[PDB]
Amino acid sequence: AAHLSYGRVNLNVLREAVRRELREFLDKCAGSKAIVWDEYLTGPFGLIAQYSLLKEHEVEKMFTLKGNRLPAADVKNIIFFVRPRLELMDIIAENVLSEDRRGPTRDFHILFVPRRSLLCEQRLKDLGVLGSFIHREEYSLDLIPFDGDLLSMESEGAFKECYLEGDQTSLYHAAKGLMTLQALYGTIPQIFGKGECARQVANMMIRMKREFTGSQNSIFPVFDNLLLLDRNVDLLTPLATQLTYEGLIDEIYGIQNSYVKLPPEKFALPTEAKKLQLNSAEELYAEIRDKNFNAVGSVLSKKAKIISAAFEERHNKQFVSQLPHMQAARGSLANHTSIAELIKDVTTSEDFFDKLTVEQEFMSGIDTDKVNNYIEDCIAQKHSLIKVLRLVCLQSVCNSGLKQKVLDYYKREILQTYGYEHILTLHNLEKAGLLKPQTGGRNNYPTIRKTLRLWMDDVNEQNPTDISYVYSGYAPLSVRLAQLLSRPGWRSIEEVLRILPGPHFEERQPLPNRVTLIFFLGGVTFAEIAALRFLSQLEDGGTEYVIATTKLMNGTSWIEALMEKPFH
Ligand SMILES: [Cl-]
Repeated sequence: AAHLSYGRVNLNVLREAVRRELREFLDKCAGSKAIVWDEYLTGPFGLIAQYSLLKEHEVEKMFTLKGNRLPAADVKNIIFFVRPRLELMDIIAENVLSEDRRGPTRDFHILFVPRRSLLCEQRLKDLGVLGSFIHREEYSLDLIPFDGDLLSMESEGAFKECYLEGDQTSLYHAAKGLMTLQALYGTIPQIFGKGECARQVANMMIRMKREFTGSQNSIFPVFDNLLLLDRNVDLLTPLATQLTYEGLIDEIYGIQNSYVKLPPEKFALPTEAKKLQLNSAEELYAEIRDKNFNAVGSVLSKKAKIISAAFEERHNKQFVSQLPHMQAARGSLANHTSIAELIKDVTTSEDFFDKLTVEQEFMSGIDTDKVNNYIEDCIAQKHSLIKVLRLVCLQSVCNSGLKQKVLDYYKREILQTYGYEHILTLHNLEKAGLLKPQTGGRNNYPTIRKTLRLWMDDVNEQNPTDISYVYSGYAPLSVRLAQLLSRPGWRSIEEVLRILPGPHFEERQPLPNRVTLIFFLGGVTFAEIAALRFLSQLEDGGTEYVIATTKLMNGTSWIEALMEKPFH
């Protein structure tokens, strides 16, 4: 996939490597196979291999781990592709013991993704079934390539686990994934971090490299720097409504493993959602994904002319060959013209204007300490709980928590309107720093905002000059910190760093335009990603970013992962 290779970083090396380990493991379970999938893995895996590849290695069937009895199927092998979690082990046992004895015996194998755990195998041994697996194995799929500059773990629970449950299991896998990167792309000489989770990943990287027993890595470093950042250092950014094209698509429809599902009417029973893939392989999408949504119209018009001219030339040799490209480019323009229309419908409603006014009030310091009328109206009209929670948390973070009278008012109305089950929800938002009572000390956020210029009025959305174009005024704190690390360095902002959570550090790993790998521990938004691509294309900025994350998220999916499964 050509799009996985952007400038100096060729992420096919990683993808081709995991695609090879997969083949090799499938060959090891020789004879026909059915894979039983932990549901959560199916989507992410799609980015590594499709069914076409698995068929090549005699995978004749695929089921979802449901439990009870496995469907019959004349295969020699059954292979569980499961995450190392205990709940699932119990379900796996049901399957092994629910074996129909009125058929031929099917051999059982298990593939832990990304790797086994001690606790799990104890569950299987205690349940009896441990001894029934021929091959127990692991498939070290940690960082998944989503695009040429983008990798994700797609580990949804990671934020909740680290910040609420005292569980740093995801950080270990992150460190592991960084080792895999280093083995293919060279050791990363310089490590910088800000955050508690970032300190831990650093420590683990350094220890693991200490503990390495292979032949010597003789690869010239692709990445000059690693920057590890705790999501909880910037809790504001995900709460805000993203205003880039890709961000809006994600906010409204959601993008899952690089695909989106859209109302099908404008495109070409029941009629299934129009399913589209969204990454940089589609030229037009590369040109618009990162733009403020108000800039997209103009690119669309320009594309129309470029297409007409291509046909006008073909009207008056090489054009037989470009024609399959030309047709596809019209189709692409037609697809994104329709999406833009779907999005413009959302973004020109009165409710959207009002929400955005409030968000921008909070982000720029206005009335962050009083009960907000619009939020009250949304509650009274029983708008989506998540939208309400996003706003009350946005308020709380811009204010460093709320006074008692105001926090209590919001909790009582939320509980009364959406139900008392949401007392778990509010407890979690407080433990996570999102919606809390203030201390009655000074609110530090204004100092940070001013000093790092996080809010600016009347920003240019058509030809941006600053990272704030992605939220039409708010410069993501996270990206701003990346920017200032690169120039003029974090010593010039020591006072601000000290009033942000956890330590800031640097470490050096010894070796026999800079590229910086930036790793968001606890999630990253598409808007933040757009802003980092903006930094990478400034001629002056002297740093290009490759973005890594535990999870691609938005404020809606972020807060949902802090709610108790299942929903109402
Ligand atoms: Cl929206």
